[PDB]
Amino acid sequence: SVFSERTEESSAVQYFQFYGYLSQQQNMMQDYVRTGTYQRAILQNHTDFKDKIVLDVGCGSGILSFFAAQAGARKIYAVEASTMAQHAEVLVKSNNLTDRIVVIPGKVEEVSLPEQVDIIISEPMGYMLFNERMLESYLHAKKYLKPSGNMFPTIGDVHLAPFTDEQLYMEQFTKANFWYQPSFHGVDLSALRGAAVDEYFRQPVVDTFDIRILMAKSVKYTVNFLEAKEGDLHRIEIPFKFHMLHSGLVHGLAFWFDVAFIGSIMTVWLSTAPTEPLTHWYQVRCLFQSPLFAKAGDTLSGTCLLIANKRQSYDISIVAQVDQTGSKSSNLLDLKNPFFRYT
Amino acid sequence: SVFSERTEESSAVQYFQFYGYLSQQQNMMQDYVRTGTYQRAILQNHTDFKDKIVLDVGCGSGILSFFAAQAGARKIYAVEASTMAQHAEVLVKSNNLTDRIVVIPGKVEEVSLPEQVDIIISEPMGYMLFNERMLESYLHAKKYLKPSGNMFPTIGDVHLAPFTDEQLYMEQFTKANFWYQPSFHGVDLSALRGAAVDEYFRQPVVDTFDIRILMAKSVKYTVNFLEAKEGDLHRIEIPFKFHMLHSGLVHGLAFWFDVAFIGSIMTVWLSTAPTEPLTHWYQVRCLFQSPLFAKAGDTLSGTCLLIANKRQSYDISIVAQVDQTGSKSSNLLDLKNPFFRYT
Amino acid sequence: SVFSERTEESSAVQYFQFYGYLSQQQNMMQDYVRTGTYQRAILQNHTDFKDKIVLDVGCGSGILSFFAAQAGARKIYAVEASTMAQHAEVLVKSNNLTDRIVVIPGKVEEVSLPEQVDIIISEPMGYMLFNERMLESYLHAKKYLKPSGNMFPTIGDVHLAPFTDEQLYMEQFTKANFWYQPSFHGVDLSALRGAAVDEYFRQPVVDTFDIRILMAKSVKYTVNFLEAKEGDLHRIEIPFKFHMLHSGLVHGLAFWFDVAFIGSIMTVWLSTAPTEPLTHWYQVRCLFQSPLFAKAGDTLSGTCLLIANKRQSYDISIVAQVDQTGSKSSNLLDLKNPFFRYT
Amino acid sequence: SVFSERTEESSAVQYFQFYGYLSQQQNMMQDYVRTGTYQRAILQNHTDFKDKIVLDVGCGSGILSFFAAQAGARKIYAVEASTMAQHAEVLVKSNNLTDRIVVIPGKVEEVSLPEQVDIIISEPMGYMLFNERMLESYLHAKKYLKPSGNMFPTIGDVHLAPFTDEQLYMEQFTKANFWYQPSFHGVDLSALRGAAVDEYFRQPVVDTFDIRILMAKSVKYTVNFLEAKEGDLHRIEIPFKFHMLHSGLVHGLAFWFDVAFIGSIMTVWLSTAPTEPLTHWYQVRCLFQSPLFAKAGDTLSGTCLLIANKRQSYDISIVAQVDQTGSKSSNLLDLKNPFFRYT
Ligand SMILES: CNCCN1CCC(c2ccc3[nH]c(-c4ccccc4OC)c(F)c3c2)CC1
Ligand SMILES: CNCCN1CCC(c2ccc3[nH]c(-c4ccccc4OC)c(F)c3c2)CC1
Ligand SMILES: CNCCN1CCC(c2ccc3[nH]c(-c4ccccc4OC)c(F)c3c2)CC1
Ligand SMILES: CNCCN1CCC(c2ccc3[nH]c(-c4ccccc4OC)c(F)c3c2)CC1
Ligand SMILES: Nc1ncnc2c1ncn2[C@@H]1O[C@H](C[C@@H](N)CC[C@H](N)C(=O)O)[C@@H](O)[C@H]1O
Ligand SMILES: Nc1ncnc2c1ncn2[C@@H]1O[C@H](C[C@@H](N)CC[C@H](N)C(=O)O)[C@@H](O)[C@H]1O
Ligand SMILES: Nc1ncnc2c1ncn2[C@@H]1O[C@H](C[C@@H](N)CC[C@H](N)C(=O)O)[C@@H](O)[C@H]1O
Ligand SMILES: Nc1ncnc2c1ncn2[C@@H]1O[C@H](C[C@@H](N)CC[C@H](N)C(=O)O)[C@@H](O)[C@H]1O
Repeated sequence: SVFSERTEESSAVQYFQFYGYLSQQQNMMQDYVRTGTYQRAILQNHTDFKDKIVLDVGCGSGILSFFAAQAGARKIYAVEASTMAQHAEVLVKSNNLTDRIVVIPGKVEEVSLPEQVDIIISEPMGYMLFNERMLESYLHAKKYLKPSGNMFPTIGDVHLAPFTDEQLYMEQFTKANFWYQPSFHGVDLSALRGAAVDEYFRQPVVDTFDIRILMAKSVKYTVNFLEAKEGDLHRIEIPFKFHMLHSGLVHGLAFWFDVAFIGSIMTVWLSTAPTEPLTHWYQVRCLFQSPLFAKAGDTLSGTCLLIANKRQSYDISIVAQVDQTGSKSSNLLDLKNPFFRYT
Repeated sequence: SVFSERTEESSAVQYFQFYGYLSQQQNMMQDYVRTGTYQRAILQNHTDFKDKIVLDVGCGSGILSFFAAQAGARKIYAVEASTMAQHAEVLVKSNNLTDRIVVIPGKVEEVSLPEQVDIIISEPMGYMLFNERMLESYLHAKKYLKPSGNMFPTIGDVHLAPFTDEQLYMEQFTKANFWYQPSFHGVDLSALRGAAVDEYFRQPVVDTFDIRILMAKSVKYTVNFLEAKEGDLHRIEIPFKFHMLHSGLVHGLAFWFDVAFIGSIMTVWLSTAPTEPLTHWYQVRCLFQSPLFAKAGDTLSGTCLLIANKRQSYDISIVAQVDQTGSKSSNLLDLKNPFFRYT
Repeated sequence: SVFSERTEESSAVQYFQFYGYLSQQQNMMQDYVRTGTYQRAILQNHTDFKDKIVLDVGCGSGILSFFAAQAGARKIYAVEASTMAQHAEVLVKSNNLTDRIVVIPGKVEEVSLPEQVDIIISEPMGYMLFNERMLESYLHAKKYLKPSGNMFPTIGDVHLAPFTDEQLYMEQFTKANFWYQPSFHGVDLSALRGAAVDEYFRQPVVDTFDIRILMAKSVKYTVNFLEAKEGDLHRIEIPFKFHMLHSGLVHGLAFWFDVAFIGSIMTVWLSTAPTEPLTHWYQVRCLFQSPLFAKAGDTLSGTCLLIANKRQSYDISIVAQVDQTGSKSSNLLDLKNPFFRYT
Repeated sequence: SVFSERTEESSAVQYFQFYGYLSQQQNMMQDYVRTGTYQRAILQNHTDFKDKIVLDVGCGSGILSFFAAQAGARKIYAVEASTMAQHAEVLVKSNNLTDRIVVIPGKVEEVSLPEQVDIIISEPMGYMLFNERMLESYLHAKKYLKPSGNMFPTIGDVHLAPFTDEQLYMEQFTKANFWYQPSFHGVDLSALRGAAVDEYFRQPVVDTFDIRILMAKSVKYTVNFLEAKEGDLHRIEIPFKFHMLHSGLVHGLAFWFDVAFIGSIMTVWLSTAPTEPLTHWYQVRCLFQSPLFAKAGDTLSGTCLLIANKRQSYDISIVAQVDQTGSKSSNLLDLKNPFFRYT
């Protein structure tokens, strides 16, 4: 299928195994900012659902389909590829909605829907928005979308901003320097030290932080889900030019994302920004092995390039330079393999 | 090969991917009880290594091979299936031991050794000793062992003992009762509560605990690595009959393990027992979904059956009864998916 | 002379220039622990001075000769090589002691005394006791000492103890990692990092610290000034074996020293130990480029070798290992270029 | 050579020993105003470098030669007399510029260049501009300059202005009054008080200050490096006539300096003025022996005479008088021995 061609088996097996756990579904459900904003977006745009045909891509427990039902949808196809599909079905019966919600087990790239739909709803966002590559399945699902059908969410904004955080940098750096020691139990590791630093700084750091650590206004990259094609997400190039508001060491870029549900009655935003209340997405920071020094008023420019891989994630390339000194930093980060720092 | 036949391709990819991270090797290296006891066991039995031919099964960073070198081995074949084999080679050069340590990339079931060896060393122990099924690879490797060659470690003891821990027990329900609510954003979740309970109880719990929770002297199950065959580990039946030292509710069995390096000069023990300083193996507890009441002097009898699966782990069956009352409990856990509870 | 033989005339120029400043004399005089203890040692041992002939080696302002005069000496030869000799003479006249204190300009190795003395007094101690190599001039002066004449101070103890101090280690490390950066104004410095780390870690660090950072009881090395010869100080080998009292990272050895004035009436001690009030000698710490890990109960053994150079200082060699793991550290330091960190 | 003849070899040893430390090169490199302005001056005047032959006098780490290389120079001879030359060579190789930057170990007065150059670059400025007498080596290098070749920097301005700083003046006596006590542990020290005072006053003070202590617009003395000869710097007479903008006690003269890189495209200024951000040159203050009352509108006139010595520095003679009042003072200062007072 489109899905298996882009996905290593051993990756897909881990992936849907993970979403097969009630405890992981619960973890998403309990993100109240997440779950309550989806519900508001759907219920306050009830005219977008009343008597409509809906597709829920990756329905998990079914929770968004129940919201579509609460908003008056006529029929909701809830597609789910993990064994969580069987639990969703149980909930549909115990909630007496068998006449309106139809669970369809399988990958949205591989199942058959009986008819085209008025609106697709999903929660396909990973870390940094793009992790997991589920946004492609969401876009793929537009093959079932009627002309001028809507998408909920409708657009996604990824934000990047340079940050300073010596304590985080040193913390990762101290980790790598285990492999600097010349006599670990009589053994000289130091020859692997470079490869260690590379491996640790490959990991994006997932947690939250104070906005005070940000040294410039964020740059925004927007994906419009109504318009984008799957292939748009195979290679994502995000150019940036920051105007430094503070002097200091730039330790890397911080990422977060917002999505907007652009309904007929109103637009509702769900934000994972550090100025907003914390969600289970936290935020993400990619460190530089070698931080850049900049002065307030310098411009920091470069590119963040995300290249999709068959492990349902991205290889991240970040090149940045302080234009005023030509100090340049190059980094590649493996998004599939984040360091979850949050405590 | 023997390995590819007992192991799903996708489990193996994830498995050797995991050991490909320097950070994971580092995690094992930094277990000081682990690493220092291996070094002591080897160096204090130097006559077992002096001018010998050695096989290191799953050498990882190479660390144990270097200990064999420090003890005077003539030649060490260090076999390693993950990409960590490349880093090990780097260390062997930078430590100027290319004349004595030979790294051989691949699974010990699939590579060729040039010659038979005097002694096999390995650290193949998972959670509960048996997890990961690397003990089978260690046993398999005996095809390269000279007659009367030795094995380091030489034997492994798994210990089981009943525990009482009301807090751990009730945690499971407090978690699952997330689903016991008639209107979570309007949805009645309650029909999934039993499944959520089942799901948590299927997970063995990894962490340590005060030995005061133990209710009877442990029972011991021993694997002699000089003698055992691979197939002995496909189905491990561990009968038990505990004589209750304390009165209370038994909530499950706790597991830990020791290995002994029985050398020519001395026997060295590595223990992960809760009476001993903590190691990165912690201990493991499997809950009964129905506790059992035993008074001091009663006997709690039953069987712990471990059935190897192709996910490199075991399905655990525990049946237990209080002989004096006849009340019974029986539980299934998946050792491939432990709950890591330690903080 | 013996002095110009062992000293670059260059070094000796700067050295006596330095002591030619009243402000530097003032700096030693104002060390109240230093100056008050000398005065106590001399005045409380007044029988060792009453009607005696005294030599003051390197009299500076003259201060110690005045103490000898206060204790009743008959005649004091006050030898001083810097231009400070002229100011000393001024003080002798204005204090009306021309009949008892006789200033003699010159190096003690190069002047002529009219007669042999009953007692030599001096304050010849540098950082780590030995810096400046003035202890050799003090020993050299014994050519003027009558049989069974005394020396004040009489003995010196150097103390060594291992310490942990991650903040100091990182401070120094962070300095050297400047030479780690790949694009400093567009220039890759990283080739020089090894050499930068070598340079920074050669610098002994002078300042004080809480004794909480010491990980074992100090080892003591004693020089008995009555007995030692000049040449004994050319190459000082200090073997050590620390029984670790705390687990953690050993970042280096800390050094301090005591001298004793063993008089006829009492023995007075001048200590620069970190348990004692601060002197202008502070304490000295030699850092390892990579700390050694150790456990309480381990022994840390090795050698501190001091080799005198013609810059009036020492090249310091420290080799240490953790006996239990064979973990080893070798370091070379440059006592003639200490980093004065105190503030 | 010219260098040896004007320099005591022990001063030279000490001098090039100092620049042999990576930490000292680092200290200049990290002065961002210094290093960034040199880089701007060179890169913004790239036509002055593109395909040119360049001489870097005293290249240190090589940093300026790399800027010349970034601006497109064809060939750069980087001359360096300290052992830093060896580290510069390492950087030239690791930055793959061996085809364009040629390191030449030795004094610029003593080496041979293969050819004449289009432009000399250097950072030869000491405290008060002239300290270290490296400006003469810079001028001496013009023997290798093609006709109408350029010099970067092209001119230097020394600025002098009178300051009032009652606290700084009084601090000299407060320090010297240490000596003014009749019984310091029994000794009358007071006879040395005048010598202490003289000693402190001979030291120019290095630190920065609030510009409000300045009493008059600075007077400027200019060296045009394109025109000046070495000999011009042996005796530098700087007359001054300050038009007092403020009434009060004048305690001395403050010094700072600017240099200009007059390129084909633009002129870039590096300033160490107290109105500008701090550099590692700070500013320099010389006290009068007695303060002079001046009214705003009065004129304070006299001469600052700098006489080069063989310690690579200057004896400074300052004579000043308030023209309207006849009131007069002076001082003699030794620039080799400045007092570093900043914190
Ligand atoms: C789509 N909505 C997700 C909402 N939310 C769920 C929980 C969190 C999360 C974070 C990292 C992850 N890696 C894989 C994965 C597991 C196996 C194989 C490949 C994988 O990703 C590349 C995941 F499922 C996964 C889920 C954060 C995001
Ligand atoms: C043999 N010596 C290891 C010593 N030590 C290493 C770190 C710890 C550990 C714990 C659980 C694990 N599951 C898998 C796994 C990963 C992928 C697929 C299946 C897996 O297990 C069934 C692991 F590697 C793994 C490693 C505890 C034991
Ligand atoms: C003998 N009593 C000393 C008392 N006390 C005085 C002040 C302190 C001190 C510290 C380091 C020093 N290096 C040189 C030096 C200066 C020039 C040339 C070589 C040098 O040392 C290797 C010094 F004078 C000197 C003095 C600490 C000790
Ligand atoms: C040429 N550009 C230098 C830029 N910058 C470097 C660091 C600072 C500085 C200040 C005083 C100094 N005296 C000697 C010296 C050392 C030995 C012998 C005689 C000496 O001075 C006359 C120095 F190196 C030296 C360097 C301030 C200036
Ligand atoms: N190609 C795919 N086909 C079907 N389901 C998928 C696919 N990719 C991911 N999923 C499911 O999408 C879900 C992602 C969750 N973030 C959302 C769950 C649910 N919509 C909620 O809002 O709680 C998981 O249940 C996945 O197993
Ligand atoms: N069948 C196998 N063939 C080769 N290596 C294996 C096999 N199974 C596991 N390994 C490796 O064995 C190692 C197991 C570790 N517990 C030991 C690492 C290392 N010997 C140490 O003591 O630090 C991992 O690096 C695995 O990739
Ligand atoms: N070989 C030498 N001959 C004469 N004086 C020396 C020699 N070496 C060092 N000195 C002087 O000894 C003094 C050392 C000071 N620590 C002591 C000064 C004085 N005794 C006091 O206690 O205040 C300085 O004045 C040195 O210049
Ligand atoms: N006559 C001389 N010949 C060669 N190098 C000299 C001479 N005089 C001084 N130097 C060097 O000039 C350098 C002075 C520094 N201000 C400049 C270093 C470097 N070009 C930079 O700008 O970072 C030191 O490295 C000195 O050793």
